[PDB]
Amino acid sequence: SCATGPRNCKDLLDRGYFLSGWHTIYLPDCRPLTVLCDMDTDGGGWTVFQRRMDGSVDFYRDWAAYKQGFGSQLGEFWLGNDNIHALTAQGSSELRTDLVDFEGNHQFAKYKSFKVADEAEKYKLVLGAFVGGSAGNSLTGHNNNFFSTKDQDNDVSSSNCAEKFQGAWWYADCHASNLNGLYLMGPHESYANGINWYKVSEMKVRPA
Ligand SMILES: [Ca+2]
Repeated sequence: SCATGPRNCKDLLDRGYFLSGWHTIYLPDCRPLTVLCDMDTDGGGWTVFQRRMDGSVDFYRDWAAYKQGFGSQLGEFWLGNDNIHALTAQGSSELRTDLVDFEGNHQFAKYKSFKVADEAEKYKLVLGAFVGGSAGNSLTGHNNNFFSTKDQDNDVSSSNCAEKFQGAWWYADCHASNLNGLYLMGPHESYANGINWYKVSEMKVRPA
């Protein structure tokens, strides 16, 4: 039960769960949640809240969908903004992004602290300093921005960033598209495949 169950993937690693995969954790209000643990990357104990790999799941979804979460444990998913808030509520948390391009090259980015506020604060992003990574720093000008979806424009642009990129994100100005954008499905031989920060994305969190 909640009293003796784990709170996140770090707890699970401590209890001797050394393989990546889906496990039950208990949120701070004791709601059980099935989450994806990354037990291999950068010491392990990461809870994965976004994963894309093939563009099979539609990410151009409304506020309610992003709030609750959507997709498949067997594939691509967004864990849900209520859930991401719950995971980053207690204590301090670190963010990691892992990316794979179409030629098999692995890249990454790491951030000191990562919090998303509750729905009353439009799931505002509270992001710490870029700690480093080969993928580069793309979430630099995103700190303090509200979350935006197609039906809820909370950006600081005259346009609807979510519509214009076709995905939901903590948009400010929208000069480029993000990890939740269109997953291009063009000829296998061309550049017009994947997403921008390109074949694979994973966003994940761990106690700092
Ligand atoms: Ca706008």
